[PDB]
Amino acid sequence: ELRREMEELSVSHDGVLIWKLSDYSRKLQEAKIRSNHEFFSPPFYTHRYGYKLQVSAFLNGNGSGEGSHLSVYIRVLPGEYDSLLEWPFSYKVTFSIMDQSDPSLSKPQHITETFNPDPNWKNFQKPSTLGFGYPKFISHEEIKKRNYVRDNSVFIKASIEIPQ
Amino acid sequence: ELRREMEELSVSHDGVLIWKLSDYSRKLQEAKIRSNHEFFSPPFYTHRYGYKLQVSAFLNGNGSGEGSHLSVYIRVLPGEYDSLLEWPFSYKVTFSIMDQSDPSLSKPQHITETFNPDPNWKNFQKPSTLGFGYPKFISHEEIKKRNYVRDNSVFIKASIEIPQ
Amino acid sequence: ELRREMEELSVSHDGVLIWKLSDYSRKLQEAKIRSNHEFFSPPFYTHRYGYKLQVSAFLNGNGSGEGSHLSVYIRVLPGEYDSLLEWPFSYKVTFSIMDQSDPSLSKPQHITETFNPDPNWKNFQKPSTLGFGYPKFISHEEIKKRNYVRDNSVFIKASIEIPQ
Repeated sequence: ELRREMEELSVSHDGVLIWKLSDYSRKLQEAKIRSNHEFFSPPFYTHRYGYKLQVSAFLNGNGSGEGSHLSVYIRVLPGEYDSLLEWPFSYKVTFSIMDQSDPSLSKPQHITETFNPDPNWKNFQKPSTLGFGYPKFISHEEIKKRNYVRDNSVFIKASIEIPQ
Repeated sequence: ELRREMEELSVSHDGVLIWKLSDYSRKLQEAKIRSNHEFFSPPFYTHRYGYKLQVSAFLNGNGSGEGSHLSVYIRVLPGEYDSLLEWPFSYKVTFSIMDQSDPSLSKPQHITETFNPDPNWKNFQKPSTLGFGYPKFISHEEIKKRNYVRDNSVFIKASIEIPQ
Repeated sequence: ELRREMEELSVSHDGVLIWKLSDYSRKLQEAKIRSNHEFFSPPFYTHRYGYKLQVSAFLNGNGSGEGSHLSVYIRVLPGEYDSLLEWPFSYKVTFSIMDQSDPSLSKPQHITETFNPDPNWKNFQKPSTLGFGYPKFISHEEIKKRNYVRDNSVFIKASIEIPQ
């Protein structure tokens, strides 16, 4: 299956995944209709034979962010190499929404959060489903400022700290 | 035909290929019927524009391992960049069958062999195929111990030492 | 689109792209009929979420190389991450045509040029399309010497200097 081996060559470079959401305005409008409308990133591996992770977003917010914020979560997926890895998952995760301006002409102001995975979080235990994240990661009023939206797309970056 | 350029994106990370054989028990029973039943790994490159190598296994053994051992071999394949490389192939190769237990929760005991390629080995000369390996790499009695089989799959790792 | 996501997994290793042109003699003969016959490399990214570049060649030459030289150019393509990058593009580019002989049995003599991108070059500005290069990169008389052609193929290498 060429789709299935498509997914196995999805690996983060130095632990970094950048998820591009294009056609933001059309996707936001759909999210504002659907009460729990969640977009999912392509699966990515932390390192080559490591953990399979996936990022998701609620363009019109989840929980306390509903109607006011973009909510961002990450979750562990069942991976082909899980029985070789340490459990529970515990690498520190950092979320960013990118300020899309030229780093030479200004200093971009990315919005960033970082957490250390909770050892009791069910999803961070060895897969055999609720992801961890930020319901109020960035508000609709803030994402309209600077260049968090540009050419009608947004960039979510997830970066995992690998001890190497 | 996207499969062939799927193959050109198969590269080892730092010289390392991990080959997952799933559904071990059904594959073993087929191997116990067919006298020389050989499974082949996906091709992988040593480094980015390097040598194309391939691992193979006889789940019910080859030669002196027939009926008692898993036999593991590696071979050089014709690669798209061969005329740029040094010949014969000579990087040291290390085979492992992985003990699939949690490295924090225990200390996995992987079984490992390593060889230095023989310069007279016909397959290690420049291609336009007998692979080199171990007929008695691990016995049927040993693979049933610890976690060399887990969730009905086994992991063969091939590691190539790149001088860089 | 599996062809479109084929392209997003095309990245240079340490900034390096090697473009193999096989069936050189048939392609050259076509080039000698078509006055401005240009072959294009697969797109490649400088680094993981970096600039999308593309190499091209005129097997029977372009401009002052027409009829006598292989001409080589590079150009910036619209990339999925452009608004995250510095503009104009400015990493130094190095072109090579590889002498395809064994580096242990001989010392290969690759032909090499290198330039620093001109800040006023229209193609090196942020895309919303003329590439920069060498019309007389290597002459038909020189490419017939040593092993610049071997097994009826040639290797063009482009290497980008990434500051990291």
